[PDB]
Amino acid sequence: QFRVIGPGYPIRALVGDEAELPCRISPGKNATGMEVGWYRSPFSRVVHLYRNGKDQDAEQAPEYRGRTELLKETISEGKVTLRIQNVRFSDEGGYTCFFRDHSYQEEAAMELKVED
Amino acid sequence: QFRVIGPGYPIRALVGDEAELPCRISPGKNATGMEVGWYRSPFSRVVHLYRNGKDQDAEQAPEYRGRTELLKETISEGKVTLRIQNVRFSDEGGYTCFFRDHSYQEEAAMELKVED
Repeated sequence: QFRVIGPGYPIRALVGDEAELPCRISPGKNATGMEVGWYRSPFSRVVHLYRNGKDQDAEQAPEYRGRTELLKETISEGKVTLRIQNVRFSDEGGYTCFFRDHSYQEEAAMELKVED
Repeated sequence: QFRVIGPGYPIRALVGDEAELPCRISPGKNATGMEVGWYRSPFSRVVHLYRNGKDQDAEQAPEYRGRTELLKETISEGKVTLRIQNVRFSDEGGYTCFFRDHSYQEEAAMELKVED
């Protein structure tokens, strides 16, 4: 079993630039074969979904197509970073990050603040 | 500014019984005049919404009507507890708790495990 950890305070980003949201499982372990999903909150929509070792472009909301990447230089340690390219004003708000290992899952919620 | 804290590991509950999900802001302060919202995740739906000093029954999803209470014996310390009456199998899964103070908000995500 593991808990999912994200930043406790708002992540700041400049509109037009890139924003990065960190998320990891603890205790850390290889999360390469896990499902990692990012969603908006409170009103849900798929930001990015990674499962079966690949990013699932067809499953994310149209607005995120080609604008997201799940960086994995440290996924073997249980850490991932969602990168939002060309941050939009509407990207401001809540996000939920999930890590799912078969029948078990946990998640963390976090806030993104967009500045003009 | 404050961060929102919830349990890191799954909260267990027996189907048919009551389940309780804790959530608080830190540093703690009186949250009586804040908006507190609970939602399901990843697929969103309003579990319970408290704002302007009152529980907003009309805003929660039909399935939660009359089945939820936001306990406030310690809301003055920044803590609240969502009580789900007559827990259902479908209540299993993710939940997101928000605390909103005017233009500022933060949240925490947590998991509920329902046993038969």
